[PDB]
Amino acid sequence: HMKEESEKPRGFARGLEPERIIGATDSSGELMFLMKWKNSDEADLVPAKEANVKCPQVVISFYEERLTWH
Amino acid sequence: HMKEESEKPRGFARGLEPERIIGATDSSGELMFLMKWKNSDEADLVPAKEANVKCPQVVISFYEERLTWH
Repeated sequence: HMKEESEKPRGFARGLEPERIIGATDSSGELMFLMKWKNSDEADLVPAKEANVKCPQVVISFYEERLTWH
Repeated sequence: HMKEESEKPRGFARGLEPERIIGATDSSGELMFLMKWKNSDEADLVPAKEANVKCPQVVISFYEERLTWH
């Protein structure tokens, strides 16, 4: 956020439209998502905080598959 | 949606502000959430479709605890 670019774009910064999340992790506490990109094979990790707001519908859709209500 | 009220309000219709989801299930395919209500002990189930749009931030927050990335 402060200066993710500077030389190379990453995640949403890349500009690529998020098709559907296909990954999840965490840097050191905050959750993460390996967001997918339209017409782009190579994806990119995006902070859970950024995804769960810029793409609420998308992130929510992802959980559906990787749920665990049992 | 067609006429949930008619005589008695349920879920978001009640008007109560959703504090934090504390439940999840499914009628017959579509996921569900036992949405909580501000200054209200008695909660109420709300369709996943309604919650994952009217309260994206809330629903997303709920998954955080009930995750399963492993």
